[PDB]
Amino acid sequence: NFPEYELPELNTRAFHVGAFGELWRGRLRGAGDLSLREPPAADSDREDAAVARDLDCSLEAAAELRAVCGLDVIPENTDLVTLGVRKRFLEHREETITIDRACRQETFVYEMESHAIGKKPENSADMIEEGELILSVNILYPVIFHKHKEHKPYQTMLV
DNA sequence: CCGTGTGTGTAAAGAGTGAGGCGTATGAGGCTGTGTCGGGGCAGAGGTACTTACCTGGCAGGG
Repeated sequence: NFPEYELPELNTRAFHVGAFGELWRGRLRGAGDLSLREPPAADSDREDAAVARDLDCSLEAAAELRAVCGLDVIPENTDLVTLGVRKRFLEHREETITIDRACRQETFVYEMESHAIGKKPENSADMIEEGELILSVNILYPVIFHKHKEHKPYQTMLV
């Protein structure tokens, strides 16, 4: 069913997860990203033909769309708003801490986040199929420290 | 040249107060009634200069 909200940013109405996955899979059949294959002059012609077919334009139109819409390092200058605050934070930290080395608690949550993403199965027979509906549940750690009533710790699992 | 002895980041506890919203409880209002008791008037004992008049002390005689 629909994931329709129940509250503005805290809840939604109870919905069947299977029907939700089915709706997503149906509305993405044959025109969806459900391939799960990593990215790789002859192919340019095929791409132009596909663009022409999908957008109802000529081959020359597809070629010029491809050409014009083409894709278009630390120090900065010529500031903007957010680049301004970034540069200021960086210079402040420069007059600040002498050991730039990344904190051991940021690296922890980072590595836990990217522990095993982008690691394909070595069997390739149990690999999940398309539309497998990952639910990112987070289990609340039990209250085993006083500080765990205040800010409720939790561990996230990709069920 | 590899031991070790001290520093440092930065969010993680550890308290340490403090704050805010919400939900339940309370109240106030006539109403009407009935026992009662402090109460609150209620009056009540009960305790500036000059002049004239009057009083006092004294010494005097009298008997």
